[PDB]
Amino acid sequence: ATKAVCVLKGDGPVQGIINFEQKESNGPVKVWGSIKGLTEGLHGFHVHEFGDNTAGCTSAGPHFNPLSRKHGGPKDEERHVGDLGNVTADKDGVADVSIEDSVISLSGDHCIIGRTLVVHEKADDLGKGGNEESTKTGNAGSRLACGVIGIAQ
Amino acid sequence: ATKAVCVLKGDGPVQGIINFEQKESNGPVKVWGSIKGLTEGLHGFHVHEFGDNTAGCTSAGPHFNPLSRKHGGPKDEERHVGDLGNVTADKDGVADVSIEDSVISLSGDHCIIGRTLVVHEKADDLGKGGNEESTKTGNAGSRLACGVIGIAQ
Ligand SMILES: [Cu+2]
Ligand SMILES: [Cu+2]
Ligand SMILES: [Zn+2]
Ligand SMILES: [Zn+2]
Repeated sequence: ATKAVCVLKGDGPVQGIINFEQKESNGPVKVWGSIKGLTEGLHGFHVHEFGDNTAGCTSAGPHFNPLSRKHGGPKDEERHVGDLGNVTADKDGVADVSIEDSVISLSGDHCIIGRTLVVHEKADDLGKGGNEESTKTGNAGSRLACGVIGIAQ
Repeated sequence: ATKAVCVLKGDGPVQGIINFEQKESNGPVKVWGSIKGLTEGLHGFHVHEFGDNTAGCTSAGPHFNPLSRKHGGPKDEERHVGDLGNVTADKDGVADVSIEDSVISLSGDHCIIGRTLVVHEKADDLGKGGNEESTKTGNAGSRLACGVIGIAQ
């Protein structure tokens, strides 16, 4: 039973705790928790390559993309490993997160431990948008909060 | 080849950036950087087991100790994998960190990526303090600052 956790913090009001659980080697990873201080609507939700917060969320670099694919949504064959789609915040500015993903892992070459979880300014268009930036970043804009994914008890 | 980084944060502000570099997976790890906001003198400096900062540095748990050994200094055969001894702060409260260690790793069973680096209130006695706590924590007292160790570019 592998477990991981991530504390999301930024320069503004966005703060979250996100938990990961993977029962089996090469089984699905359950992703859950809560993020507050968000604007109502969709916020892009990604694993970025580097667990580097030296200069804040910008230091995490691009989407975690070990297989050199284009950007997409979690349900797409063509996605980055780190493509976890959107979280949705209500009028209270809270996003309840309950995700299962079979592309991320907590071990092996898809391992996300020691990488950065990022929640974004805008919606991720899941690569289905009307421009080139769709198929690199999903046009989710700035990084509102982030943290390094750590091994949990 | 293998690089890692950690941002230390805590009340003071106690603020640090610590870099890790391991050319070879069978090779030593160079650990360098700077921590400010410390009291002049020795501060214990350890890798703790969990990369969990959900409730602060307390969430990181005990020293990283995959081989079930007693606490020691970095030069000791009998040590926790996480035992990196002390950093030393100047009268300006700055600890310049320059450490080479052959027991921590950035891959394999002694991998410290996704675990928590902690700088402590007091000196680590490197397990030579006599009392029972010396053999467990080095009597280094509270956790002033910590962060999760992430993979770096
Ligand atoms: Cu992202
Ligand atoms: Cu410690
Ligand atoms: Zn992507
Ligand atoms: Zn120890």
